[PDB]
Amino acid sequence: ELTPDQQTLLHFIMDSYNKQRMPQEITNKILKEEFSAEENFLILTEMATNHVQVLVEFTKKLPGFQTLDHEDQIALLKGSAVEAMFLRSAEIFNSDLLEERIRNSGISDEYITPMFSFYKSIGELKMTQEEYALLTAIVILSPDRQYIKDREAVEKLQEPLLDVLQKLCKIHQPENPQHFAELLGRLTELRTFNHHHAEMLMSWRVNDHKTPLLEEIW
Amino acid sequence: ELTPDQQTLLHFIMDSYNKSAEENFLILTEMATNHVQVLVEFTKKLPGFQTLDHEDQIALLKGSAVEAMFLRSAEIFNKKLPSGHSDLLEERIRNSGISDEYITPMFSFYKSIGELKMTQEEYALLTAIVILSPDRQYIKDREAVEKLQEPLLDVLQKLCKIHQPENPQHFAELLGRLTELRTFNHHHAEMLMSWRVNDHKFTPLLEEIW
Ligand SMILES: CN(C)c1cc(Cl)c(C(=O)N(Cc2ccccc2)c2ccc(O)c(C(C)(C)C)c2)c(Cl)c1
Ligand SMILES: CN(C)c1cc(Cl)c(C(=O)N(Cc2ccccc2)c2ccc(O)c(C(C)(C)C)c2)c(Cl)c1
Repeated sequence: ELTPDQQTLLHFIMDSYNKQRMPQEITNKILKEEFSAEENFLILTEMATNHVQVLVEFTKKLPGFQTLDHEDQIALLKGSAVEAMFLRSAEIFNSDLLEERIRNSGISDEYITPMFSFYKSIGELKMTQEEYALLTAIVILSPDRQYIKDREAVEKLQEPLLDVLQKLCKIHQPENPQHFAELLGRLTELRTFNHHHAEMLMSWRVNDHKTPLLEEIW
Repeated sequence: ELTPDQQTLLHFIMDSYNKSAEENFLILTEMATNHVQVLVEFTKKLPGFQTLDHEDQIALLKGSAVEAMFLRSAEIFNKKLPSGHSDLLEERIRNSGISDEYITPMFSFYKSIGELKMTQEEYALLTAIVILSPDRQYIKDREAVEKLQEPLLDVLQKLCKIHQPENPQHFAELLGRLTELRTFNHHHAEMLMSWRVNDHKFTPLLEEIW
């Protein structure tokens, strides 16, 4: 069912979605480091710091994103970043040590409980990598973010991706005509989450340089 | 009373020296992040430091960093910034999730060294003297380090006689504060020393440089 052009759109979304790569140093810390509230927080925030970078990269490569007005590009990424990070974080769980660090990191259950139920609801959907990648592009190119001067130009970028995802939900899950709707339902659900804690964190950058002090590069 | 050569040393050292709970924790670790960088640049400028063998340079800075950081935190804390009378930094510390285990001795040390009415020159010389401690683990040439440390102790002991001649205890009190820092538990600070925290809140996310 995909067209050649639909195949190519999908191809370039997958290459840029892959190429995401979490340094082994970060993933090794999860098992090996001390478990204490401060170390746990610094490890989760270092991972999230890697995710923001990957997210911003992925956004800049999205098909047509660079064609948009520069002030609207800023506003689109500002509006979408929290929900896109939430979606990313789910992929990381779907790790038993990672959860125990999250549950003793000083972060309030106010924010941990909704996220963990969200992860379960995502695992139930049996999402392919192709489906994560498309849904991430879709949440990012949302034409209704605040502060967008030209909503129709963002609609033009989003709509081809919505078409491709819908065709993929038909092919891969013919017995479930409600698969596509249920994917979009997860994005609807993220918009209802409390974004305030994530917005407070979104500008912070945490990196472990545990290289001799004397040889460190600033 | 300082010799011309001692004045040359002092002015050089001074020129080199003059270069929610989660949210409070990030702010404090960002400040400390800046302090490590300053401390490392100051160390590289110490007279003679670059002439030491490379492994002894690494050993000195590694073995002395915690103490030098604690001394820098005392200098900042007692300045009560930005006003000279603000309790903001103390309030952030008390609500940052850091345990009383680590806060209590730091506060006790800030009060103790605060009563000595430290000058910047005293801080700069005491930092240099901490870093050039010849007795650290893993130093091969202890005698060369001791030779670098000695003229700084000499300048500092003179500065104490010049500026506090009625308080002959003053140099001894400075050395006793260094023994306190050496004896404090370093485990928490060693855990934090390699972490680097910065708030990139001045650009939109799209324009941030990675
Ligand atoms: C840029 N920084 C330092 C951020 C830190 C966090 Cl915790 C978050 C954040 O709120 N979360 C959501 C979350 C998930 C699980 C429990 C509490 C909060 C976030 C976003 C991406 C992530 O990879 C993670 C981790 C915990 C899975 C690393 C967390 C974000 Cl958005 C940014
Ligand atoms: C490189 N990083 C992120 C460090 C963080 C801290 Cl809290 C510390 C640290 O242990 N202290 C000591 C301390 C002071 C007050 C309460 C608890 C612990 C440290 C070192 C330099 C500092 O500037 C600070 C602050 C609290 C004054 C920012 C703290 C160190 Cl050494 C390094």
